[PDB]
Amino acid sequence: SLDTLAAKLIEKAKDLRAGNSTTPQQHEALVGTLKQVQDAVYLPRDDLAAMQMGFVTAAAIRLLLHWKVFEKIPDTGSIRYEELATQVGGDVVIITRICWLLVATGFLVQEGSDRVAHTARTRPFAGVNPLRAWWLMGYDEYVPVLLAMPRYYDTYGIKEPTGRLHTIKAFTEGSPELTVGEIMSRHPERTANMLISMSAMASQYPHTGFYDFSWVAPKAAESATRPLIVDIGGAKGWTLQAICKETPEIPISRCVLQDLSGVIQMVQTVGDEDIRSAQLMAIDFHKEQPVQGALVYMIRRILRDFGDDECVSILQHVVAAMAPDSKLLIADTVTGNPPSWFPAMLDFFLSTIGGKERTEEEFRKITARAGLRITGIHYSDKAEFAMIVCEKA
Amino acid sequence: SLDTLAAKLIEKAKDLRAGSTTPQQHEALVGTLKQVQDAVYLPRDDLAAMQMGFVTAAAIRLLLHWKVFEKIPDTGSIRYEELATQVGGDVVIITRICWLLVATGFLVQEGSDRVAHTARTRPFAGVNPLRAWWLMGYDEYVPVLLAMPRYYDTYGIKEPTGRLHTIKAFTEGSPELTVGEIMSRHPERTANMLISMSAMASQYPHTGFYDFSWVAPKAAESATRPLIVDIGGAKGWTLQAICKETPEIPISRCVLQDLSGVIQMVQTVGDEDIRSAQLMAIDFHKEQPVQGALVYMIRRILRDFGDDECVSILQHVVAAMAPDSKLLIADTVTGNPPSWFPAMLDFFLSTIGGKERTEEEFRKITARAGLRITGIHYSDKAEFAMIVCEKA
Ligand SMILES: C[S@@+](CC[C@H](N)C(=O)[O-])C[C@H]1O[C@@H](n2cnc3c(N)ncnc32)[C@H](O)[C@@H]1O
Ligand SMILES: C[S@@+](CC[C@H](N)C(=O)[O-])C[C@H]1O[C@@H](n2cnc3c(N)ncnc32)[C@H](O)[C@@H]1O
Repeated sequence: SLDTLAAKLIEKAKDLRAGNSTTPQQHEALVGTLKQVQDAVYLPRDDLAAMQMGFVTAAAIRLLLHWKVFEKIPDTGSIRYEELATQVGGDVVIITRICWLLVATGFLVQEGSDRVAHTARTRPFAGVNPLRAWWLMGYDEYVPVLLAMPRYYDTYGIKEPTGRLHTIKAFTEGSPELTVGEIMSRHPERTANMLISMSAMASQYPHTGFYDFSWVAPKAAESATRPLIVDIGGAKGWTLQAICKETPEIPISRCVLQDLSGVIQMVQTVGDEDIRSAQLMAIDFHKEQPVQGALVYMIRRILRDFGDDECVSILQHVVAAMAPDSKLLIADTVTGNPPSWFPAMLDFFLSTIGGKERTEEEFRKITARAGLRITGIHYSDKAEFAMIVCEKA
Repeated sequence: SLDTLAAKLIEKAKDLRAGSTTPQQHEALVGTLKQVQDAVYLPRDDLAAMQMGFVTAAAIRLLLHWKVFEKIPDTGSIRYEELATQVGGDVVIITRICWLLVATGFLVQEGSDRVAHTARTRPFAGVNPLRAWWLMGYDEYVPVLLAMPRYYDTYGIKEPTGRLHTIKAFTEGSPELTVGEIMSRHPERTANMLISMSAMASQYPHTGFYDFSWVAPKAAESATRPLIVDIGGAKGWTLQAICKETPEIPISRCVLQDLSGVIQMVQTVGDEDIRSAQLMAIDFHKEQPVQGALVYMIRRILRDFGDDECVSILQHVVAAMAPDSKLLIADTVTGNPPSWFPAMLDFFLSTIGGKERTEEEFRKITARAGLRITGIHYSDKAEFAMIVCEKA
């Protein structure tokens, strides 16, 4: 209500005078209560106007980034508009009008009528960092594709995009006959910025803590030879390291990391003690799975990137290598019907590259098509992220 | 302050509990909540809200384009499978797009397989001003916003003040045209534009702030003198509103002037009332062909152009005025820095060479035009005013 929102502002205001640090959960509770009050108070005209304002605040921020203006505003204190325009080489009038939009939305602050200053909301834009990179990637790489969607579906029909080719991203870029990865290989700077961002937001999903891997330990003791955990597309090998430190009875010596040759070379050179002690193979999981009869094959946050047929083909390669008692673990979102907002928004983005978040029923369909049977689903506490346990059917 | 904002919410909550609340009170409550948002949001909240806004916008645009909102009933619900069959599309992608709006509170899902409107999506289920206003921003401005960086790299970091080579014309690919001309050349974009001019009365009221009844007397001094010339009047909504408030002003004595393509469209879209006015194609950059009218009204025109172009537009009208003629500017008037809603539009308007102005900025322009301001009548519900002028 309006009253509980005021109560949380009073608590915040108090904790700030006392120098106590707000907690993350406290911050979300306050943002949540605000959104509930706005939902209750805003009329449709208010929602639509706020949506339009979001467009121009984003465009203002994009233009000031392009002009390198956030770098020139000091961390603290104020800079004169005239001084800012001189350092940019631009007309003070248009630079002032753009800042005025951000002043009226509380992104910037004016200290007189001629000086402007940062807030906590704009300091991330004043230098290189993962959040700025993520912001720019989503704006430059995603918003144009969002605008092209009606045109895209006019062209291909109102159909779920499921291929790796003729994606909406590639269609927007003008090369529908290339994959997104081939497009990005033609674009070093955009790929560089994407690494910084794609790496940061991976750490928002948990690797362990909601699924017990320790049942692998008995087999590690009955047999000296059987490979234990094969991580398919596991990147730097951090998942395997965590699993084996959570359960030291699982020798990382007997686990396998599979990725692309360029990523396996980085694991060997500047990788740490134990990941380097594990078998590292450069593979293409679209076409092959060399390790035969391992106890566990793991596919974490990968199937979301592909359509059903591509997932079934990936799964069928793994099933061909599985022994009768092998498990195939899929770590991914099992979205609800209907889905919560974060997975719903990820699913929307994924439609630009041919992927999707899948419901439980959709996961049963693709696993059944691969000759698998889901025996369990173990949920994390984070946005329906689960461990899906499968066996040969 | 957080503590002063809390006090605002507490007193507005008391007001609601005691019962109605006026438009000003709504606006003020929304305004306070936006102050709360500013005071409370951190970068990751700003990022999330940015992404959500673009994704929701895109999902709305697709469902509009596919005619989905029109097929969801005003009340009740409809199965995804019925929706899909009726639009001739794949049930899975349509479900996925609706699910996004279900998750963000725009649509509601019933059971496992049915979808329903909320008050947030009924505006998109048919033709109305609010929807037209939203479509104007999304179809006619958002792609242009994405062109601003390249545009300023093409022409320099300078305020865009010309009526040609606007960011909009730059994006449109028509360097030889004004924005008004670009709009006037496609029937659907023109029809949407006209309908949007009825929207956002809370910002751009058509009546309630200026009294026209002084005209009714003079209406008797002549059977043919034009009473109100509506310069760039779109489809005459403001003329119809004025002539309802003051029934002594006959609409037949008023002139609706706009671009050739716009005024022709008024012939098919307008009702018998406005079609009984004097419709007239003009180009107000070059001319005011009706000399000696009683009132020249310039409503939400100057906002669309830079200072020099405004002065030049005004000078053509001054030339046409009789000594007893009045020139009326109806438009937004904000402070500095601009308020929330005018600040949004000032940024939008830079793509077409215009801007939001203070009262002082308008006085400078009317002065350069050879006009004297005899009065400024502000609305008590919106930063909007009628500036009454005569020849100096
Ligand atoms: C979404 S990323 C990260 C997935 C990882 N399991 C995790 O927990 O984050 C998917 C990984 O798959 C790898 N990959 C992409 N294509 C591959 C292929 N054809 N064969 C093997 N690995 C591939 C990439 O190098 C990337 O590290
Ligand atoms: C912001 S709209 C205002 C419409 C209407 N006066 C109102 O306030 O609702 C600007 C109007 O000016 C018209 N316009 C633009 N350039 C024009 C020109 N050169 N000559 C005549 N009308 C023009 C547009 O077609 C549009 O109808």
